[PDB]
Amino acid sequence: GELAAIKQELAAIKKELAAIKYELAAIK
Amino acid sequence: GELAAIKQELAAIKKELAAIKYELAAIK
Amino acid sequence: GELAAIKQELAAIKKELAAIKYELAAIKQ
Repeated sequence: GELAAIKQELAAIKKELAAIKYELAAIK
Repeated sequence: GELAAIKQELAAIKKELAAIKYELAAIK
Repeated sequence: GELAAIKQELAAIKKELAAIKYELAAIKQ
């Protein structure tokens, strides 16, 4: 599961970047 | 080695995502 | 290969985080 874990962590990071970019957008 | 290093890269990124989400939240 | 793909995904993420930190900095001013 070492490679599996890494791919799931990378997947998760895209949802966190999305969350953040929407909050930045709102401020502008 | 090169494979191992990916876990430290991920660690770094998760810490900075946390920081950023908290900083944005705090502002709003 | 698997390493190649992952290095590009990490690059991509650091570029987006960089952009965000600069944009956040600008806002706090």
